[PDB]
Amino acid sequence: LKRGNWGNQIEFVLTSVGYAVGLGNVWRFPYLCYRNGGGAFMFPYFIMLIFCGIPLFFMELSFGQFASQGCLGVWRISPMFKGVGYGMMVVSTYIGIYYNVVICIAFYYFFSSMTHVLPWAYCNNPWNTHDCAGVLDARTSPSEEYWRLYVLKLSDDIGNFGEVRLPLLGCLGVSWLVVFLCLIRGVKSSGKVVYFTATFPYVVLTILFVRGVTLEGAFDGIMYYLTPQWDKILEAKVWGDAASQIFYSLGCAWGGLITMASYNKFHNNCYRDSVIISITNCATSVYAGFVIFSILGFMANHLGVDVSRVADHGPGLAFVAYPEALTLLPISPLWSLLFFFMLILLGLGTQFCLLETLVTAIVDEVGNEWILQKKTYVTLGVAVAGFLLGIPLTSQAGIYWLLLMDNYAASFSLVVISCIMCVAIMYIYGHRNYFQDIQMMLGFPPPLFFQICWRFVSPAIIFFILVFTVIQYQPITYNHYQYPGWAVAIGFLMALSSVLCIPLYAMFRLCRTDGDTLLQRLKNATKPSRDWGPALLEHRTGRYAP
Ligand SMILES: O=C(N[C@H](c1ccccc1)[C@H]1CCCCN1)c1cccc(C(F)(F)F)c1Cl
Ligand SMILES: [Cl-]
Ligand code: NA
Ligand code: NA
Repeated sequence: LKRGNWGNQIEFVLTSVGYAVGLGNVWRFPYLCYRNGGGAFMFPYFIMLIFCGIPLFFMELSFGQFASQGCLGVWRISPMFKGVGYGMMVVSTYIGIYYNVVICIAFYYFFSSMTHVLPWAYCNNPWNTHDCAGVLDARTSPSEEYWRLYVLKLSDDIGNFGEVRLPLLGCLGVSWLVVFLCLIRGVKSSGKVVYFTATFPYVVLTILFVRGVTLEGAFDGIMYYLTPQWDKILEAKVWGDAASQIFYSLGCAWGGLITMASYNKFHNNCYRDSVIISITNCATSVYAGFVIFSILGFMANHLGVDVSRVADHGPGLAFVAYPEALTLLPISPLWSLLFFFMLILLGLGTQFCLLETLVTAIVDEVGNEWILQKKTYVTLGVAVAGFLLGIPLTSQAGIYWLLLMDNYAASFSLVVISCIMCVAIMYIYGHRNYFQDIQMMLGFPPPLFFQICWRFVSPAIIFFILVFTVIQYQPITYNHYQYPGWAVAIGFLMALSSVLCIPLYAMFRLCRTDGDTLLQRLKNATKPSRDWGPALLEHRTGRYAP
């Protein structure tokens, strides 16, 4: 009755843009483009986005908006399959715990960059070794030694915690305080903040791109980026890497979209917004690639090498590679400040949803007016429980546990959840009723291109992603470190804490549904319950209730 709505469509579009666009469009996409084809990777990138990225986004947005419920209350089409919803909250917990620990290396670097001389420029600090060979000395760069010997003192084993790094506990406190203070009212509070932490990164990117373009030696760094190698598109690996990147980057099956769309009005165009956001998210990765590769080309020119020795994948690029290249520009503590501010803003627009997704559930599932008057207390209850649970990741052996949670927990549990949820709404509920349900909202039948892509093509692409992820599984390794057996076992058990919630809840539900034959018990608890439909009595007309 008092759930509330957004108020402006611009708020919803900006919030979704800031939630989908995260840190995966800055360090992941450029390296993939450089490695897998060059300028010929965009053909598999933009062909597997039309047939796999837009249909899934549209289906999730239309599913969330119809029944004005979060990621846990929309499963009234088949109450037995509610284990999928509980699978969307476990994974969103993991991505809500280790994401704030990445915010130290953006906050700590930002706070340590307010100096007239960058601390990682010259190799004369007492924490250095004999291999300080760099470029700015008046092979080991003096940004890697700072990264692994002063910011975090890396140990020699995953189970070798030595002490908690207090400067990192400081960021975690500050960051959780900011996250809680920015969600003090929810929709009426975050909706007015996304006007800032969704657009400033574009200004920062434009400034950095201009500086890179006018910089000498940059045109040789953009040629390697987008020169076509058409041979690569003839392989199956390139078509298997352009399907996983689209699926993961769009933010599919973490919840969020189903809980953002739950606040929209009933008669809202879910087709225009499903295309605008999808195109905007995929049009930022190219710009980020340009920005990164211009300065990388300048760096390679300065050290007089081909651009193959100065390319890094993840945290080794944003903290070991890019900062080591910004130190050659005239006014470095300003470009570094802007870059780390952009990283902080990019990583902070996603954490808002990962806290509001878990609050909306716990609020609506219980069901009361007492749980609505004290939503801020609930929001504080989850923030202080994500700070105590993220302390072990700030110790000496923090990087080891950081990479084991992003490669096992939220790696293939997401693909399984989406595949099952596709089957649940298409062939169990019925693909002939969902089309009429969507037509009731949009006002026109879905385009024919979307009916053939929702029943045959997209599930096939999901199956292809699932199969390709199994044939190309290798044990996780960090640099030359080899993870022991117990770490792999812990990671596998972590990955089994989300996809194992579907069979258990199904058994629990069918162990209490009154029936005679198991086929009849399966027949029940799989039909829409008598609460499926619009939440307002003014919209219920025709097929759904008198
Ligand atoms: O950004 C990262 N993964 C993203 C992701 C998205 C969704 C879920 C999980 C992970 C990628 C996955 C692949 C497709 C594009 N998005 C990443 C990479 C290396 C190290 C780290 C660290 F160290 F911070 F954990 C991270 Cl967080
Ligand atoms: Cl991407
Ligand atoms: Na983001
Ligand atoms: Na992302």
